[PDB]
Amino acid sequence: GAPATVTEQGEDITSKKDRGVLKIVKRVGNGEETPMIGDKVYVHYKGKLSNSKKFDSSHDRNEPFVFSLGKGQVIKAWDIGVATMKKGEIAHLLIKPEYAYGSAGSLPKIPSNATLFFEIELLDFKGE
Ligand SMILES: COc1ccc(CC[C@@H](OC(=O)[C@@H]2CCCCN2C(=O)[C@H](c2cc(OC)c(OC)c(OC)c2)C2CCCCC2)c2cccc(OCC(=O)O)c2)cc1OC
Repeated sequence: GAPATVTEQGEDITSKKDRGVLKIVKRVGNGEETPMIGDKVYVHYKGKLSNSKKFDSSHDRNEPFVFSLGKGQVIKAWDIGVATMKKGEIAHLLIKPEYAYGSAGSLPKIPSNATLFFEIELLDFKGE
């Protein structure tokens, strides 16, 4: 399924090349620009724990999910991965614990050493 496709064909977008964040572009976006650190980003997404025990559709549609890029408002994998997206792009991200909640997790929602998967659509981004 989608996570296995990212394992096998995904691009490693980590600085260390440790496969901690793997990406596939599922729908190509518009133009060439991608957001800079400090830009406000607007996304729709859905995500899950790799063991399929929790799923998040809070912003699948409904209200956009909004955060300032590269400011630690989200897990490290998102500041890395959303930054690589074009407006209108849809991407899949597969994320190891070191780029999400680590050995600590975020109990009881996120267990220790959880792998996460997301489908993310970048709607827009704007300068601070
Ligand atoms: C810099 O480090 C961190 C920053 C922020 C957090 C909190 C969780 C942080 O969650 C995340 O960064 C990732 C990626 C963005 C979407 C949410 N997300 C999650 O893991 C999801 C998540 C996690 C949550 O809490 C852990 C949520 O809050 C209850 C949550 O609410 C919608 C969603 C997971 C849910 C289970 C299935 C797997 C996904 C968060 C949650 C909700 C909104 C956020 O920013 C926008 C806003 O405030 O409107 C940020 C943890 C951080 O470190 C572990």
